[PDB]
Amino acid sequence: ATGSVPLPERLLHHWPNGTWVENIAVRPNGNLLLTTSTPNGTVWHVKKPWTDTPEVELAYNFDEWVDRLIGIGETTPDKYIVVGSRFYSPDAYSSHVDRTFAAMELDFTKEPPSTRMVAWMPEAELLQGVAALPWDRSIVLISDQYVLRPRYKQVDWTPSPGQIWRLDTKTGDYELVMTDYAEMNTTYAHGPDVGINGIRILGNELYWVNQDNGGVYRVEIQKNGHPVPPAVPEVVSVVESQLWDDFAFGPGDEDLLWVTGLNAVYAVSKKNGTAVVVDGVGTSNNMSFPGPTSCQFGRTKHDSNVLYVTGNLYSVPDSLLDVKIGGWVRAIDTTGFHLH
Amino acid sequence: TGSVPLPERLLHHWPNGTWVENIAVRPNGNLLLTTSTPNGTVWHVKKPWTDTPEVELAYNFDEWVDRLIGIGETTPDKYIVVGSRFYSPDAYSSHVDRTFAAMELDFTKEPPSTRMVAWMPEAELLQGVAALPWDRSIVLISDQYVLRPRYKQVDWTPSPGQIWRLDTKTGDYELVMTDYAEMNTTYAHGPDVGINGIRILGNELYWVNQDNGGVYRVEIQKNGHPVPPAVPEVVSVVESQLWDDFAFGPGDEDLLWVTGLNAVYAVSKKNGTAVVVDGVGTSNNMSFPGPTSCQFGRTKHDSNVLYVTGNLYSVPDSLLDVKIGGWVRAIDTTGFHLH
Ligand SMILES: *[C@@H]1O[C@H](CO)[C@@H](O[C@@H]2O[C@H](CO)[C@@H](O[C@@H]3O[C@H](CO[C@H]4O[C@H](CO)[C@@H](O)[C@H](O)[C@@H]4O)[C@@H](O)[C@H](O)[C@@H]3O)[C@H](O)[C@H]2NC(C)=O)[C@H](O)[C@H]1NC(C)=O
Ligand SMILES: *[C@@H]1O[C@H](CO)[C@@H](O[C@@H]2O[C@H](CO)[C@@H](O[C@@H]3O[C@H](CO)[C@@H](O)[C@H](O)[C@@H]3O)[C@H](O)[C@H]2NC(C)=O)[C@H](O)[C@H]1NC(C)=O
Ligand SMILES: *[C@@H]1O[C@H](CO)[C@@H](O[C@@H]2O[C@H](CO)[C@@H](O[C@@H]3O[C@H](CO)[C@@H](O)[C@H](O)[C@@H]3O)[C@H](O)[C@H]2NC(C)=O)[C@H](O)[C@H]1NC(C)=O
Ligand SMILES: *[C@@H]1O[C@H](CO)[C@@H](O[C@@H]2O[C@H](CO)[C@@H](O)[C@H](O)[C@H]2NC(C)=O)[C@H](O)[C@H]1NC(C)=O
Ligand SMILES: *[C@@H]1O[C@H](CO)[C@@H](O[C@@H]2O[C@H](CO)[C@@H](O)[C@H](O)[C@H]2NC(C)=O)[C@H](O)[C@H]1NC(C)=O
Ligand SMILES: *[C@@H]1O[C@H](CO)[C@@H](O)[C@H](O)[C@H]1NC(C)=O
Ligand SMILES: *[C@@H]1O[C@H](CO)[C@@H](O)[C@H](O)[C@H]1NC(C)=O
Ligand SMILES: *[C@@H]1O[C@H](CO)[C@@H](O)[C@H](O)[C@H]1NC(C)=O
Ligand SMILES: *[C@@H]1O[C@H](CO)[C@@H](O)[C@H](O)[C@H]1NC(C)=O
Ligand SMILES: [Ca+2]
Ligand SMILES: [Ca+2]
Repeated sequence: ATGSVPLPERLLHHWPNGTWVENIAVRPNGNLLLTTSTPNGTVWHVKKPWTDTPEVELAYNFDEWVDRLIGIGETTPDKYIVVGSRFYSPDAYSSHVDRTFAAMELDFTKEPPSTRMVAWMPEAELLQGVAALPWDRSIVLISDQYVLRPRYKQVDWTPSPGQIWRLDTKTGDYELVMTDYAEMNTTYAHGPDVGINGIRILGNELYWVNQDNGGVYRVEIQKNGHPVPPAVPEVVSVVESQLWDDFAFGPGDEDLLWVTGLNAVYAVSKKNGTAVVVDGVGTSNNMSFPGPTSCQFGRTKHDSNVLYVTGNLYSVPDSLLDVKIGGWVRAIDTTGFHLH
Repeated sequence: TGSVPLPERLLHHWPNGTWVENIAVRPNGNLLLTTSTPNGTVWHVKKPWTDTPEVELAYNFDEWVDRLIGIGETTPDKYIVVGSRFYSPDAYSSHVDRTFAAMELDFTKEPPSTRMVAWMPEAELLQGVAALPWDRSIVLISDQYVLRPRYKQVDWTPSPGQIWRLDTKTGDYELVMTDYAEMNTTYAHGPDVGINGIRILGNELYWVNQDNGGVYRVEIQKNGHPVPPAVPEVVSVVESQLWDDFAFGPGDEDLLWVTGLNAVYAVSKKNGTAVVVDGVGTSNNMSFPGPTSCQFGRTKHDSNVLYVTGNLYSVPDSLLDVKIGGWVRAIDTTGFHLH
């Protein structure tokens, strides 16, 4: 063995070719809410994900406001902020359309669930991850980085600075809390990609991962969501080969982060940054995690130690330059795991 | 002399894929042309009265827009251009919703300067620009196209045709006219716009509607809103014509000159009588493939000359003939009479 690598894994559900599953939130009742980036910007609802073949249904298509959805984060219980924009095409390598990013709310405290525009954010480059402040959950932080001049045919790859916005979902007011940080930046060390990708908050520690340098970072944040001076990022862990996407603390209060990387998932010590691949490439179970994108732990007695992993690729490619989109959601049972 | 078809000549032809969309004539008489594709640019035609005049890229507006549509002069030799991001440079591509903007090209400086005047995300598709003659730092801007533009247009639900007032000094803007059948399209002429070009003469705002062949006008107050009850006056109707944009004149003459379906028309302001002067409908019927706008020369060499922009390679015989390939031409109107 219990806890041996590769950890036990199963497939919950697989979407058709062209469906890009990008992020995940777990509801208080334990069901999953998944964002998709293509073919449409939607949220899908996975019911009783601890069962063998859970039912899944479209919860809402956000076409009214966006072509694509990216990140999702819960605010007050069973309300969720999602982010997205218009995109030049549903193709996997398409850029966004500049100035079309927005934050929208999906309110599952009403049935049917209610949606609304929370904030157009034309000044952001590309909104990515969403993390509510634990003590003030109506306030969210949002990560932001991609090409500075997105166009129909991308030629100028000048990256925008990685940065993090504060959004007050009650008023729609937003402001930058952090920008101009090498730790949020990309230099395309890993090819065309982003710098800062997922963000998650635990207590008063804001964590993020960098897709281009394999760094995991954190910084202490004040009650208003701005960093505590001198606002210098603390390195948690560096695995230079890994194209980190998003992550989850836990389970429960284990001293660990669980992070999606390059066709694999890793456990990472919060104390000292020791990193161990637990499934996918680098283990004998090396075809089962093609292009994972995010992960979050279950929230019921059935699955508190189960890490639910989204992914967007049909098979493991020989090349990151010609992937094939076909999304999925899987489950990794972390019970008994130990770094060594 | 003055006979139809009026004398015409080509000043310059652009490569295939180049869509020349509108025109402003500078105080010194040179032409400033907007392009929609391949890029959003202004081209500068020097001494257009000469036989084969020189032309050059004045500014590429890529920093803010994939495409430019209309252009209108504000204070002397400053110009507002409008444009947005588009899903592709394909001739049939929709715009990307909420990316429209008005920018300024300042030709008083050397080299010409540019700035962003207003992002206008509430607008649907900005089209024609016309400054107020008594307050040229205020411009009216027409606006109509699909209500829900997308990567592959399937819902053709049209936006209401309307007109914005933009204060170029503050960047503030508000609607002054909306909810008018006369600015609307029902696609009587196929996928198109409703209100297209706008121009202002004195305190009279004119516009053409591309879908119903109508020419209209309303009186406007000094603050730029129409005089109540702001009912459009029908000026002329030619049902078959896909009007795009137009020019008053030349000089004192009681006429508008309007680009139509592969043709140009002179139109009486007093009574709306409409005479095709070049293109389809005259014996010289291939020389105006898809004209887009027109304005008169402003020098002693060409104040009776109507410079006409266009975006089509040739008059399309069938709907899959349409080849984008733009141009600028000149129609000498000297001696013309309605007859
Ligand atoms: C000029 O063209 C406009 C664009 O087509 C015309 O506007 C449309 O007019 C129709 C007929 O009245 C309206 O249809 C009704 O809409 C209501 C609901 O309206 C509200 O919700 C819609 C949907 O979000 C929204 O678009 C409206 O602004 C309202 O907030 C329905 O309950 C009726 O059953 C009926 O369908 C259209 O709603 C309206 N569209 C827009 C975008 O305004 C306009 O009538 C034309 N004017 C003239 C003089 O011909
Ligand atoms: C780097 O940090 C990790 C944690 O992120 C450290 O691993 C943890 O080490 C502790 C020992 O201090 C382990 O606790 C022991 O667990 C066993 C098994 O249940 C229990 O019987 C013992 O009484 C004790 O509690 C803990 O399991 C382990 N955590 C994980 C996730 O592996 C690691 O030691 C640190 N490395 C260095 C070099 O300090
Ligand atoms: C419809 O309206 C148009 C004007 O938009 C009329 O054409 C204009 O008719 C006037 C007659 O009052 C012409 O002006 C007169 O002719 C000459 C001008 O050199 C002069 O001898 C007179 O003193 C007076 O100015 C004007 O030239 C003419 N405009 C054009 C462009 O032809 C037209 O008669 C009206 N009706 C129809 C059926 O067209
Ligand atoms: C979904 O996409 C996958 C991957 O592109 C398709 O699998 C390929 O199918 C072709 C045959 O058309 C084979 O030549 C390739 O070797 C397959 N690739 C892999 C990795 O197996 C799959 O057929 C598509 N599914 C559907 C229903 O269209
Ligand atoms: C993070 O990335 C941004 C964007 O690449 C960097 O900002 C650029 O810095 C160079 C040199 O200092 C300037 O020439 C560019 O004009 C800047 N671009 C923008 C968009 O501001 C920034 O220096 C990086 N920060 C760190 C700490 O590495
Ligand atoms: C995606 O959204 C569009 C518009 O809302 C719709 O036509 C289509 O059926 C949706 N689903 C797809 C493409 O799977
Ligand atoms: C421009 O388009 C026309 C229309 O199809 C075509 O005949 C012509 O060859 C093109 N010009 C080129 C390819 O240089
Ligand atoms: C369009 O503009 C870009 C610069 O923004 C330039 O690289 C490209 O060559 C232009 N296209 C054409 C056809 O000139
Ligand atoms: C132009 O005129 C000629 C001569 O009558 C005719 O054959 C041709 O069809 C006309 N073309 C158009 C586009 O009207
Ligand atoms: Ca991501
Ligand atoms: Ca036009």
